[PDB]
Amino acid sequence: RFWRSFTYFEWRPTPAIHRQLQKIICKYKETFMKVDFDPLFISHLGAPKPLHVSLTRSLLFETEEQRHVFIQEMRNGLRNNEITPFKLQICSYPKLYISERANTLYLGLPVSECPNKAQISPFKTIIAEALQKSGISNYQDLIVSRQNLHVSIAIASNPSKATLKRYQQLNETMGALLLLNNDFAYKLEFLVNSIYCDENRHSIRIPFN
Repeated sequence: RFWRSFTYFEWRPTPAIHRQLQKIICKYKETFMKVDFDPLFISHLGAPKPLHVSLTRSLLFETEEQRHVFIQEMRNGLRNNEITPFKLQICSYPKLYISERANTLYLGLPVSECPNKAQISPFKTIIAEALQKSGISNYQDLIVSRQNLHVSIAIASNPSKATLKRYQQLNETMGALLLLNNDFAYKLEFLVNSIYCDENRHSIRIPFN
């Protein structure tokens, strides 16, 4: 019906990292079980698939012109804030995140707040400003909070209304157990050279500098 977008960083994990993400997923599910998860970085034919960090929810633009202004203002905001490439640090301990339409659960890795703070802080006002300029003035609910930034690495197969209802309480229970049970000793990070704004047709890559 409309002209949608959403904004993200992309990660193309190497086979070395695939192996680590697979271990994380297996050990989480071991700890959980005493629901199944499919990896998001492997396709159904067994090929690599990119991961991402979502910086916004879905952005509904009623006109193609408004979405265009958004994308221009993203680029302008990046140029004026002098954004250059940086590495983004990713936590090795996962938790559950609810999908945007709330019927799916993902196993995700937090984008850790403290070591990325200086790198990530500018994007909030850059996005907020591009959103307001393009007609979305109620932007607060659309920009992902720093504490919710994450990379989904698996999708829960076949959840349950009850399990979906109580995912946050499951997170409390599992978070405690993961610290007692599991020892995820991986140094996860990736280079961010650009930011993407999706469109149905194709994803617009906006280079930094």
